[PDB]
Amino acid sequence: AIEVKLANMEAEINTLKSKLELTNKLHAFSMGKKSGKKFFVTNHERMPFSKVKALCSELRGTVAIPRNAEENKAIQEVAKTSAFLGITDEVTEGQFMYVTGGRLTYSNWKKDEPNDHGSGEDCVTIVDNGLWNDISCQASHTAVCEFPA
Amino acid sequence: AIEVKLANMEAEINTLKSKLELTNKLHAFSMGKKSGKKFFVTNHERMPFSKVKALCSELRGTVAIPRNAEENKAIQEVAKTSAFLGITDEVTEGQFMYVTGGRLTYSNWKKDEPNDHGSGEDCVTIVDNGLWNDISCQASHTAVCEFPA
Amino acid sequence: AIEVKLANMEAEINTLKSKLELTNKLHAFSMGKKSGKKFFVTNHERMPFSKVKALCSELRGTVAIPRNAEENKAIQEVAKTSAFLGITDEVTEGQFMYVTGGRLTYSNWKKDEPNDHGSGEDCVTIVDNGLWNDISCQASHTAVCEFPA
Ligand SMILES: [Ca+2]
Ligand SMILES: [Ca+2]
Ligand SMILES: [Ca+2]
Ligand SMILES: [Ca+2]
Ligand SMILES: [Ca+2]
Ligand SMILES: [Ca+2]
Ligand SMILES: [Ca+2]
Ligand SMILES: [Ca+2]
Ligand SMILES: [Ca+2]
Ligand SMILES: [Ca+2]
Ligand SMILES: [Cl-]
Ligand SMILES: [Cl-]
Ligand SMILES: [Cl-]
Repeated sequence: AIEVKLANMEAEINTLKSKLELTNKLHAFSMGKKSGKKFFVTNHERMPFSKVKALCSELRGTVAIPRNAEENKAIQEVAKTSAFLGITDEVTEGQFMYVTGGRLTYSNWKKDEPNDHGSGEDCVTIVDNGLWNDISCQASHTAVCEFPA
Repeated sequence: AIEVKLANMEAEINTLKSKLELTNKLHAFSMGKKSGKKFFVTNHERMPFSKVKALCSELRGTVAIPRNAEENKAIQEVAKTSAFLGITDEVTEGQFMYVTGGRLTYSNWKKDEPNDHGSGEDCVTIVDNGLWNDISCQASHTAVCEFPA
Repeated sequence: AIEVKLANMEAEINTLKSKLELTNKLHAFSMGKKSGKKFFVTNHERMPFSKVKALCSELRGTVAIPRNAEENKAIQEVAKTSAFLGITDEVTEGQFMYVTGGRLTYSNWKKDEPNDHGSGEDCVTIVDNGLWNDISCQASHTAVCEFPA
């Protein structure tokens, strides 16, 4: 009996695991996730970069990163307003790197940017028309997380 | 080995508890929940107050309750139209109480409200400009639920 | 130990099943599902009919099918643009059938439609009028899935 009860419970667990994965898929679909594309989402809350990283990380996601023009637009329509991107030049000034590793490939800088203005700007925000501006990491901007395709 | 399978089941169950919690957090984030703030949700359906209470309760939430101006604005944005609040003077005419207990403190009544008009009005709806009006609990207004910060 | 732990895990599993069901109810509510009404959802992506079917099937739903004028309007409101319906005459030209099975009990064809125009049209799209037009199953239109009341 015990071996049988255990086997039956293992079957229930597998079913429940599939049901939760279905829940995640239906949720992403309902929130706009496109086939074969990363899922971008925001709660429309503005906060310093460190908080955005902690928040996305707590959801098992990462701060949104545009790898190409298409993703840059996708992020732009989700945010609506100025939002941090998962990019910083904290290591070597002028050398922007993804918070998940690697050198910046695609970029969409606004004219005269990046200018590492004032006391310094090592974070990046996507703003009007999807263009980018480097800004202080301590400034508050919209939190946008990304989840894998 | 019976005990080995049992220990794996325990790990499978704890992994699922953690993943469901992550799924709940992501959904709340996607629906606009701000850090440290309770969040509001609606399906935009209009119904009598008793139905709204029953629906929210079943979801382990309560009819939305504005505790201050920020929350009042957040509920107004979510609702988009007249919606019941978790406030009534059903128990003792004239004394509004939160559905979850306690006397009403912060309020945002329209001029000349509440007035327990006619045969009586024991419920409350947030309306235009976000101001409040006491209304019949039998009237149908938008169902808006709140969930804990 | 063994038998007590086993009985506890059965309760842990049932608790998780109840919690997941609640999570699903909350997600549907936030998605706009109305009491006793089936609900339609979209990620706003446009794709060929075969991909819409594969996508909704994977989410355990079906391609949206209006059964009366109310549901037809509801699908029209969710899609916002042209969207495939779960109706085709792929099996026998001229005979439209629900993907779930059977002959139509309701239709809202635009004048002189369906006409299997040009190279052929075996799928159906609800347009920006609520009216229907048969169109190529290979053309890309908005994916709208349906889930039970
Ligand atoms: Ca620097
Ligand atoms: Ca810099
Ligand atoms: Ca700058
Ligand atoms: Ca009274
Ligand atoms: Ca009077
Ligand atoms: Ca009263
Ligand atoms: Ca009144
Ligand atoms: Ca044909
Ligand atoms: Ca045809
Ligand atoms: Ca046609
Ligand atoms: Cl900085
Ligand atoms: Cl009343
Ligand atoms: Cl076709």
